Amino acid sequence: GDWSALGKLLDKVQAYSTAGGKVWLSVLFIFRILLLGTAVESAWGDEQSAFRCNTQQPGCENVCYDKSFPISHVRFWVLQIIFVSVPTLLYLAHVFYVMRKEEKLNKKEERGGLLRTYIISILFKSIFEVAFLLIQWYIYGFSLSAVYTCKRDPCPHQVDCFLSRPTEKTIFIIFMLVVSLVSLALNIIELFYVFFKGVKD
Amino acid sequence: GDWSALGKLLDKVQAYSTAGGKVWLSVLFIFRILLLGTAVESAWGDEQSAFRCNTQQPGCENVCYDKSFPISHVRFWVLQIIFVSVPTLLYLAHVFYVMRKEEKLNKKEERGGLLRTYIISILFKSIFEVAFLLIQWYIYGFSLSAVYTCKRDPCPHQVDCFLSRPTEKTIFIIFMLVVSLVSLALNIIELFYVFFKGVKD
Amino acid sequence: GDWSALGKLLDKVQAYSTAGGKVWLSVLFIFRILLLGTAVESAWGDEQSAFRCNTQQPGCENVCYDKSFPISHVRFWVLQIIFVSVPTLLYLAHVFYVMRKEEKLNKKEERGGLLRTYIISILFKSIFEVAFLLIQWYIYGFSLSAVYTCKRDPCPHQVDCFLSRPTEKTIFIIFMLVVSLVSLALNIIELFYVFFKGVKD
Amino acid sequence: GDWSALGKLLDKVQAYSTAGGKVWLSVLFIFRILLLGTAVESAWGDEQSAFRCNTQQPGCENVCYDKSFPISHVRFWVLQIIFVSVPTLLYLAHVFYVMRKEEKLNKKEERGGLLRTYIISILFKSIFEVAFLLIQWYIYGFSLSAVYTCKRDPCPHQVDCFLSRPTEKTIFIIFMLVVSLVSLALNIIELFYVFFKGVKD
Amino acid sequence: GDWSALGKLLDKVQAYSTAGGKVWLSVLFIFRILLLGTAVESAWGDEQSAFRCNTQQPGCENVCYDKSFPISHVRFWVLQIIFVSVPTLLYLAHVFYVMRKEEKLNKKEERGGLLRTYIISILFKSIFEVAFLLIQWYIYGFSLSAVYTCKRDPCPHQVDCFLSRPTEKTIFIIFMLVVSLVSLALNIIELFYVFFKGVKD
Amino acid sequence: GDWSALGKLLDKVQAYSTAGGKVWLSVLFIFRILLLGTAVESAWGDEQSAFRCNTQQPGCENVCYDKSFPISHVRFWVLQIIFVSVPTLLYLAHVFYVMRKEEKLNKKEERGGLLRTYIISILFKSIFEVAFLLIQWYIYGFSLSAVYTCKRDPCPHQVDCFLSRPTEKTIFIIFMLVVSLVSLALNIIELFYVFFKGVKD
Ligand SMILES: CC(C)CCC[C@@H](C)[C@H]1CC[C@H]2[C@@H]3CC=C4C[C@@H](OC(=O)CCC(=O)O)CC[C@]4(C)[C@H]3CC[C@]12C
Ligand SMILES: CC(C)CCC[C@@H](C)[C@H]1CC[C@H]2[C@@H]3CC=C4C[C@@H](OC(=O)CCC(=O)O)CC[C@]4(C)[C@H]3CC[C@]12C
Ligand SMILES: CC(C)CCC[C@@H](C)[C@H]1CC[C@H]2[C@@H]3CC=C4C[C@@H](OC(=O)CCC(=O)O)CC[C@]4(C)[C@H]3CC[C@]12C
Ligand SMILES: CC(C)CCC[C@@H](C)[C@H]1CC[C@H]2[C@@H]3CC=C4C[C@@H](OC(=O)CCC(=O)O)CC[C@]4(C)[C@H]3CC[C@]12C
Ligand SMILES: CC(C)CCC[C@@H](C)[C@H]1CC[C@H]2[C@@H]3CC=C4C[C@@H](OC(=O)CCC(=O)O)CC[C@]4(C)[C@H]3CC[C@]12C
Ligand SMILES: CCCCCCCCCCCCCC
Ligand SMILES: CCCCCCCCCCCCCC
Ligand SMILES: CCCCCCCCCCCCCC
Ligand SMILES: CCCCCCCCCCCCCC
Ligand SMILES: CCCCCCCCCCCCCC
Ligand SMILES: CCCCCCCCCCCCCC
Repeated sequence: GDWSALGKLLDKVQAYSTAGGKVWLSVLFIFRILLLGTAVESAWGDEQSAFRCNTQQPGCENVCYDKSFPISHVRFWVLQIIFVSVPTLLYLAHVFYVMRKEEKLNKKEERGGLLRTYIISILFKSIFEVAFLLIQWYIYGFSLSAVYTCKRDPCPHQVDCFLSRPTEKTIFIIFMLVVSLVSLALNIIELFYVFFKGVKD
Repeated sequence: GDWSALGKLLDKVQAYSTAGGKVWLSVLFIFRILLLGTAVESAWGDEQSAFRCNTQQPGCENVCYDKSFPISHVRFWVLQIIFVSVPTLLYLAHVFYVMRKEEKLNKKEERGGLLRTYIISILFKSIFEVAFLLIQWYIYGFSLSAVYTCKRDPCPHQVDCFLSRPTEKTIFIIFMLVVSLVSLALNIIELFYVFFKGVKD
Repeated sequence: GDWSALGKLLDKVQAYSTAGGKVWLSVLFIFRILLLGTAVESAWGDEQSAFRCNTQQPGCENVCYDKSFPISHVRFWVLQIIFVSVPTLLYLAHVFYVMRKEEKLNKKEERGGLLRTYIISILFKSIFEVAFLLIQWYIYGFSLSAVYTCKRDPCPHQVDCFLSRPTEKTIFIIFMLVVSLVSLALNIIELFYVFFKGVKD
Repeated sequence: GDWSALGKLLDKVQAYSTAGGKVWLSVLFIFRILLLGTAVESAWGDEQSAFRCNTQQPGCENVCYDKSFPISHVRFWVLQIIFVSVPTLLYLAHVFYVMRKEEKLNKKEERGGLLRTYIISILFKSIFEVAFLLIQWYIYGFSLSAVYTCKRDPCPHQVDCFLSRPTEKTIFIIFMLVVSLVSLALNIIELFYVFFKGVKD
Repeated sequence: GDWSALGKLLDKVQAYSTAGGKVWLSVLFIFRILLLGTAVESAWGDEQSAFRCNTQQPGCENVCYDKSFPISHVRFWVLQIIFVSVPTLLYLAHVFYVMRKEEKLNKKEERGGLLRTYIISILFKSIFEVAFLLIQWYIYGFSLSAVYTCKRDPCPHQVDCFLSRPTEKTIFIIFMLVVSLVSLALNIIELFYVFFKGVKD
Repeated sequence: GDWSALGKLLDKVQAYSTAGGKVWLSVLFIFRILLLGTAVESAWGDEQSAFRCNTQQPGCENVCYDKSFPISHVRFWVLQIIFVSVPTLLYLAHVFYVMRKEEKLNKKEERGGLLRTYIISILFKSIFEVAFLLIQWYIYGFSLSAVYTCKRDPCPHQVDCFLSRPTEKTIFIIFMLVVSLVSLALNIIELFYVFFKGVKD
């Protein structure tokens, strides 16, 4: 039995968090990863192979697909989740090393230090979430249409192209938007709780 | 040997459940996941590649497939199982944190609190199951036909399209319906048992 | 070292079984799963992609393949093995919970109960095996021919279609039949042994 | 530290084996599995997709491929290795249960039994190896030619077909033959050793 | 519980490193591997299958693709990360063996040795990073264009070819460049810290 | 904590090896396996599917590809590494069994034996490496050209065929050659060290 120090680490990491935030946020993270890995990823498999355009011009399909989709939704979401997750990993590593140093100090010699970093990490999580949402809104919006109009060389004049599985992708896009909004709300709630408990001194 | 606290956690989680519900429900969950992962998923692999329509119009197959299948059955079932499973995970996390707090209290100082949450979780499981069943009934029904009639642009007039493996998919749809009904019945039985043991005080 | 309770569980599960049945049945289960997972599954990979028919009618291949194979052999066998395996898992869970309850009783306070369930589980294993064998015999038989005659709309008149790897699939079908028969015989032997030891009182 | 009983089990399993047989046979088994899993399996991937025949007759390629290859070499070898391996697993299970029973006896109450089964297992290993070698020799031989002549309906007269990667497959076939011969020789040596140590009493 | 010597090893490995370098560099390594494995690798899947050229000359596409891409970006990055990682593994092995030898010495008999190797390893990490960046700049630059002009035999005169997913690949190239620059900066900072603490004696 | 006997085994295995050989050779093995598994294997995926020839003769591509590549480079390298690795596994097994026997002897009864086998194993490692290098030099050389000339039936006269990714494969071939040479040099150094320490007695 060697799982005790893990309990101590967990307790020290979540010193300033609310009772409900732990459960809700962790389960949301698990839900996010499972949804992205099982169902979402497979629906984008034939994103380019099933993409078709009405033309005989060689090379037009390539450029029209590139123009329609500068970056895939799934890879964008992977980047988003990695960026939202990195700060917590940094905080965990910092806490681990601090605990080791404190053990050294208090063995050989028989607020603000960690609160500030925690606040910064939460702020950066929220900032990254908002930035990714804004970028997605600017680039794509939150829906996909069946027919796309392409006006890029070497295609002559304008051509019509047809997407793959637009409705299913729209449904999943809405799901991901809802998940992101919930996560942002929870993080904002945590920030307000910490600041409102700090005011009373 | 460090598996004792796991036994305590398991005992405290299942305080209010019946003797048979544990076994039947857990085995049903295992059966559900195995069936979805091994046999069901592979049968839908060529759902769009083997989909064909009788026409020379470019883009008609894409739109007709999109209209026929707004969302795949397998991904719908994955969403259903995740939604049905989340509440139990939330309850487990809550119980774990409560047990840690109680250990702190009863070490340093040498009904209704948890019953309500358990009842709420069971109710939400049943609610999600019923909602998913109703949505599936409204959208698809519980069978698939070999020939589909498509009347969507840019297809001219109406066209005929042909599905892949309709009979096998019908069989698996019936299987999944039966499994869902059994799960709903077991949850309702658990609710009735708890309420009937609460009446006698 | 924390593997003792596992030994106790194993001993209590196999109280009423014969000496040889354990080894033979467990090794048969391992053989079944390995054979199904390694060699059998790969041979059915191109079951529909390599299926061909002599015709120019669009949609005829889809319907003819659907008629020829209402359900794939591999998925049928997966269903069979899952159904044959579930009762033992149920019995194991029941025994585990009973043992925990008995430990509680005999710690705090310092035939027929389990025999009946064991008999029922063995009976249901045999029943499922026989039912699956009968269904397979009725639907397919125990061989596959190279040429198939199709008389389904929209195909005009009758058409000829050609299967993929008929001889190899026939060989594997015979193998699976032999395995199923051996398993059924072993289960029947166990039933006879228990009933013949119960007669002498 | 709970690895002691494993050492006892290993010692009791290999009571009657020679000093060198252990190492050589175990390393040969590891070599066999690695070779089959890493290099051999990938070389047969496009066995049917790259198979081609000179004809316009629909369905001729299917039947000609089926006639040329009643069963794939890789799946045949998988069956061979499973059959050669099962007896040792049976013997291990028997020894495990016997050891548990003996522990019970010698705790509560503070040659020929196992030798015969070991001899039978070794004999069956050798028998299966020889049978598989004979079957392979009768069906295929130990080489593959680039051009195959097909005289099966519905192909008219005779047609020429061309295999994929014949030389590489020939090389691997020779490798597998050598491995099988070495294994058979080692098993025969073990049999002779046991019988020659039994003669002196 | 047998995780203590691992703690000692970790402490002795990071004797001369700064407090922040540990966390930042380790998290950067994890980020690098995750990004390369999840999102980046899949975007290059159809790098050659979707590559197209405007010509009827057989063999022109092969040679034009070979000329355009002497080596794939993903495999280049895999080589880069392996080369950047090997020195730390060498240092860890050296430290492990030195610790074992010191344990022998100090049990049986009841700066510069390791600092130099650490400095050399850090220097080589930075050197490899810079070399790979320079090679990539010389060969490809840091962007990809949609249209490529090919003037290689047997293609007649010059031909136009079209890439797959140029914009997404450009985005990921920029990401990887930023990551490499950050890693180089951190290593240089570590070198300066060690040399500036060595000056004061 | 049960990792002590592993330390003893490691110490006894490396009794006669030099201080640096351990680290360098082990890291080289890890580098070899990682390089072969991650980057090299994927570059040969479309070795036959992207192989093309200028002709209308059916069957010519098959025979020309077979003649050009009697065996794939990746599978050749897998065979090489397995052959180079087997002797060390044999030596480890022998040492393990010898240690068990010595424990028996020295518990119940409260150079040349192993040196010779170690020398033989090292010699065989070097021999296999040299043999594989010579075979590769004789068959292929150490580069690949873009255009191949084929003069095999049923192709008429001579035909031109075009390879896939020749430059990248050439680069990786050079890398593997360098790795093999380094490994051979290290093994020769170990042999010279042991023989030069044996001369002084
Ligand atoms: C082993 C390596 C290569 C990958 C797996 C390690 C990390 C990437 C994992 C381990 C624990 C995970 C965390 C577990 C749960 C949370 C929930 C959530 O964070 C919080 O709940 C913070 C507030 C709180 O916990 O009280 C956001 C994701 C996060 C940080 C996870 C992010 C990813 C983490 C750091
Ligand atoms: C490790 C993480 C990333 C994924 C795996 C963890 C959970 C998703 C698993 C662990 C235990 C599972 C549960 C085990 C068994 C049950 C049976 C069933 O629930 C009940 O039986 C509730 C009533 C009772 O147990 O008495 C419904 C599924 C559920 C909750 C499972 C849902 C999924 C759970 C929570
Ligand atoms: C971890 C979960 C998600 C999947 C793996 C757990 C079960 C599906 C496994 C564990 C042990 C297995 C059993 C091990 C061996 C047997 C042999 C055989 O049953 C018997 O031999 C019963 C009679 C006897 O054992 O004496 C039939 C399969 C069965 C029950 C297996 C069925 C599948 C079981 C229950
Ligand atoms: C099990 C084998 C087959 C593969 C996995 C083992 C190694 C390849 C791993 C184990 C730990 C890893 C290291 C963990 C973290 C670091 C962070 C970073 O190095 C440092 O931070 C050095 C400075 C410091 O740690 O203070 C660069 C990658 C590196 C060395 C990693 C490189 C890859 C390592 C050596
Ligand atoms: C678990 C099984 C199925 C596969 C994995 C086990 C073996 C194939 C591994 C375990 C340790 C490995 C060895 C670890 C390191 C070395 C380095 C190198 O050998 C030496 O360094 C010998 C000289 C020395 O170590 O001092 C060549 C590869 C070799 C023997 C490896 C070959 C493959 C080995 C034997
Ligand atoms: C008993 C719990 C079962 C969990 C099922 C997990 C399925 C595997 C999904 C792996 C891909 C998603 C994570 C990247
Ligand atoms: C001994 C028990 C064997 C269990 C077989 C499991 C097969 C692997 C299936 C993995 C996919 C389904 C879960 C997502
Ligand atoms: C040392 C034993 C090796 C076992 C080989 C297992 C091969 C992996 C097969 C996985 C698929 C079959 C189970 C679903
Ligand atoms: C350190 C040892 C590495 C072992 C490499 C194993 C490669 C994985 C091969 C898995 C397929 C073959 C077994 C079925
Ligand atoms: C709970 C943490 C989940 C981690 C997700 C990892 C996904 C698997 C990615 C594997 C490929 C990248 C490493 C090579
Ligand atoms: C933390 C270390 C990560 C190691 C990455 C390994 C990637 C998986 C590669 C597996 C194929 C190569 C071995 C056969």
